[PDB]
Amino acid sequence: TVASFLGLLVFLTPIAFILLPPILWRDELEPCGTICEGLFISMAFKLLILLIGTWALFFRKRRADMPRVFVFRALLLVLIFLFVVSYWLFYGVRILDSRDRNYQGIVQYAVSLVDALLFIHYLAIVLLELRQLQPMFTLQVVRSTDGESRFYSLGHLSIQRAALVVLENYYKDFTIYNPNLLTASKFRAAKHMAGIAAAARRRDSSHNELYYEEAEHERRVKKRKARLVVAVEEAFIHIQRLEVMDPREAAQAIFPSMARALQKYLRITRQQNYHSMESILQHLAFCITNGMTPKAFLERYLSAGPTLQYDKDRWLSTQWRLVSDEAVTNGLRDGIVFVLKCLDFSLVVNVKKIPFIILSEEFIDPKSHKFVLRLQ
Amino acid sequence: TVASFLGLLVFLTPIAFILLPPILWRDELEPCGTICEGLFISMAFKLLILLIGTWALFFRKRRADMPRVFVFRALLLVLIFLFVVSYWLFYGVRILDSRDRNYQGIVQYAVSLVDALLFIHYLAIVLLELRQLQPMFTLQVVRSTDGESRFYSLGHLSIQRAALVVLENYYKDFTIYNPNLLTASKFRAAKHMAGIAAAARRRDSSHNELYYEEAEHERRVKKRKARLVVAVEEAFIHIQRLEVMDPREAAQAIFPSMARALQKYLRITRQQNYHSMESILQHLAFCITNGMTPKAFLERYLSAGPTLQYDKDRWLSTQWRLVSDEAVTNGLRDGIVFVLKCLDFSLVVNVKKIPFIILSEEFIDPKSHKFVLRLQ
Amino acid sequence: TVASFLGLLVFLTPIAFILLPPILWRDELEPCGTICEGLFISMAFKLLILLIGTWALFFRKRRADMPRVFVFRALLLVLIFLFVVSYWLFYGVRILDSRDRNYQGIVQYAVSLVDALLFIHYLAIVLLELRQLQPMFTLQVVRSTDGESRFYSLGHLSIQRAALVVLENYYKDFTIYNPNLLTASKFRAAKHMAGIAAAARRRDSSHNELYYEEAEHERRVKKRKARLVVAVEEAFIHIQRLEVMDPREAAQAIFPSMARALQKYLRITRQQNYHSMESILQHLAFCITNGMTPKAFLERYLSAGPTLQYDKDRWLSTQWRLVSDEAVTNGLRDGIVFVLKCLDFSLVVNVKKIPFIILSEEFIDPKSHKFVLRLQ
Repeated sequence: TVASFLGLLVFLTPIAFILLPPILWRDELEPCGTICEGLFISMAFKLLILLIGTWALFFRKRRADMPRVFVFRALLLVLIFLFVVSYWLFYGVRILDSRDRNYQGIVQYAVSLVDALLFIHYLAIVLLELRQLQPMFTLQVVRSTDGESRFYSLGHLSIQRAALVVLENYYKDFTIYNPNLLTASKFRAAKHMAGIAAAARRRDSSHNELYYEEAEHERRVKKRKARLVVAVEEAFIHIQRLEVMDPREAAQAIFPSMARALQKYLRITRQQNYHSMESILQHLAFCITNGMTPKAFLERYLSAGPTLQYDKDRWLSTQWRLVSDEAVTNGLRDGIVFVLKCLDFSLVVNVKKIPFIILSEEFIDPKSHKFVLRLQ
Repeated sequence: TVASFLGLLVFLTPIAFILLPPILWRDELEPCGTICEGLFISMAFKLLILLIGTWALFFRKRRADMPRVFVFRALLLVLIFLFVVSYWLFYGVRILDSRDRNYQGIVQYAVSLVDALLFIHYLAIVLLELRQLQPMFTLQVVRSTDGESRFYSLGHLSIQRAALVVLENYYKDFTIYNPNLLTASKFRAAKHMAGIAAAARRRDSSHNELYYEEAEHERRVKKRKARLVVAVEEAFIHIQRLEVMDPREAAQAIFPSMARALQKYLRITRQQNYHSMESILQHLAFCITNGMTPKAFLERYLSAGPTLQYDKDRWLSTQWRLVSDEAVTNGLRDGIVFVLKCLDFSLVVNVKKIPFIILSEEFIDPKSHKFVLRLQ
Repeated sequence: TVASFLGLLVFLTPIAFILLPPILWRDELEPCGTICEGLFISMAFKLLILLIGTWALFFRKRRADMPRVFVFRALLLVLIFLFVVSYWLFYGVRILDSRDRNYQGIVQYAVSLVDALLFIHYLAIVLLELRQLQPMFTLQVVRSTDGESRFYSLGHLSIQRAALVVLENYYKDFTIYNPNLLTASKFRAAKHMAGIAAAARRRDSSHNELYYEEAEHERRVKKRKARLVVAVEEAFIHIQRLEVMDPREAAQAIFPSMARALQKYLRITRQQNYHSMESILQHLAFCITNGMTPKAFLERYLSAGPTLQYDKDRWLSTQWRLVSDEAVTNGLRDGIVFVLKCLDFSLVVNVKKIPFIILSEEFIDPKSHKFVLRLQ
């Protein structure tokens, strides 16, 4: 395409530095003999190592769109460009123009090119993968609706790359954003809007409704959970592993005996918008095929679950906004705050530094662990 | 042994390329002088670096037996074999046969060998340790008895290596498989086997036993836990840190005042098969020696605990089976399912891909956070 | 300073090996021509790569004080010292003394120096960052007051570096040490000290106070939590995002309507020593500025929270003591125990080895998942 063509040009540059004196002006070249051929073999093995490493670490599609320019890949592209153009200029001005008759020096120049390309590959993987390993900072990520918070540890990243790592961990650690679990407090606040220090005294002696409503709601959730467990066990017990039928029709056969209890449990825990009937039938046939217990079937539906269990059009990644005060290409430091705003919520992330820890030693004699039975 | 002998041959190959013209046919060699000696010193430092790195990253026992052939170590062994045999053939056909009189070229050939061996070591650690760092995929691992599930993040691994990482995390994250916590549902299902849409209506209006049995069982567990805490505190209070006695006899002295309450708590939570009396005495003497609180002693027994707290003959690793549809040497991709079957359960693992995330920016003026006290 | 001056000397050593024959004794040097100049260009690019990599991975302040000497950095410093002193001795005894007239060999000697310095940098990052990646051991860390325990996975570290990783994870995973949550058991033990097998029988039939005290305390905590949620919602509802006022004065305006309920909740959960009024006002203005819900404000105060949320003078890192039996520079192995003693508690850490896992395969026909509706 584009980058493959430039990679082909960089890969064929040392070979083109080799092949041109045995093509253009053969009648003048001194015989290299056994000096040149071992250099050719070493060049071939180093080009093979470079091709295998380049395929291993750089033949992959990009994974994110970052706001500003990525600094280190730009530095690597400028370095490779100046490097290859400088070698082509030195080959064209001195070697190819004046027709430098010793072929040994041209082969050694090409071997030095292949060596420096190998060290460019090493510097590339150092700048892109090894500087971020040693944990220098910690990050607190708080979602600004339910308050759920996680800590992470990162090295020397930029604000872009740290935000990308936080967004990687969001779909894995945090539960899915449920807007129906939040209206019960907003309706309560708008009910308080219908009607300072002295009023706060009359509030705490005036029969808290919230405790009894939470207790009654937890009792209803546990009762619906118990009836769901009974219905799913007595529904799974109706099929035998061996009329012969595929697992989709077996799921369709055992589903109408568990359907209404599951619908009532999804309504009582406010999860009815995440699970269609086709999703439940696909997961049911999945658990039927793999040979799973009814609790292994129900574990997807009992809890809230993380963001990436669900359908691909329910979680969304193509609209994230990075609110920050400084430039996002700057590295992390102690005491900065940046916000990852989604369409309805936000992840407030603040960074602290891992402190300077001083260790020392004690020399405890191991025979001092002998003691008595006196009343302590 | 075997691999140490081949490593010794690879390490002594450049030195043998050096030493043979100053042994066999000394009377013909031109004087190298100061050109050769700096190359000898650079060769010695590069061999020292190669030996230290080889000891640092490859002198260790293998950790797993994988079903099919490992692809990357086979590629590295084929690469090293073809490399060393090609250099021995080029040394024997051209240099040693024709007796190439310039010793400088032979020393430069050996230095090129040591350089290419260093880049082979670099390519080895790239293929074995650096390609798996960047998280490309996520994995859902569900145990098919109680439904307990974990998410993990992996890079470009094969199905073998991903299964090995899942089995690493199983002994650390998941609680131990307890078959006695599962018979209460199978007996209930077999009781339902003693005797579709209309029958599901009569079930949900017919006095759920499961909720009241769970509530009564939780009350009994909390009462036995309270009496266990009282017994363990009043048992630990009978010894003083200072008849002088070692911690084993102190554990034997304070154990008969906590033994029956611990036995009743292990029976009520169905953990009596995991903890013998000798295990409890060893852990008791451990917590006595290190100076730990009674709750620090009881935390091993209150919860279920992960798989690797227990005895080595209770968790088992020499029988795992990898059920998969495609070849297990293939890399991970989006939407595949593979099963790790143990002797009594299974880990169903399905792989999803981390999505393409698009970040953008907002430019919020920091003086817009000034606002009013009007009724919202 | 000191290390920057030595790094400048190491960086200027190859350039000083280059520049001295074109300064001291110019009248004798043979013309290098086009052989030397490509070596100069390759030398310049390799020095640039070395400088960028050295800045990327070694220009940072040290993060910890370890008890004994660090082995691998000492090995790297001895290696660099012997390397640079050996090249200066070989340059002074042979090249500079005898005035070696071929400048090509001197330039090749300098290029070999730059190559071996690049491999020294590679060996440095291998010994310091890559050997610890592959998980060989697991670690159980138990805090010896409340019993809270975590498992971690580490590679081939020393006891110093493993203790540093455990202390990194302590401020992130473990909740903060609260000494007021521990006196209720010590007062109970001292009450039992006011007054063996037969006495343990009379205890378990004598009205456990602890269960009813825990149930009543949990009821009081839930009631104070409910009134706190009501007070914080009706306090946040009194401001509108738009007299115009900054968020500090908005926090001061809405704080006296939530203050007493928060004070009662911090007293009932024994957290009144961690949160001053200024900390609550700063966090309140933080959540007001970022636009967070009242539950997002309260999540800092509802739970106990990890160690590093709080003030820098509350958690302490400059007094940790490493109690161990063997030398702390030794590597990890299976079955060792070391203790990290803080001023009032201790982390007992014991190390187990990740077991040798044997995988095999099953070949299940995918058409065997067709089955019947017979009564199981």
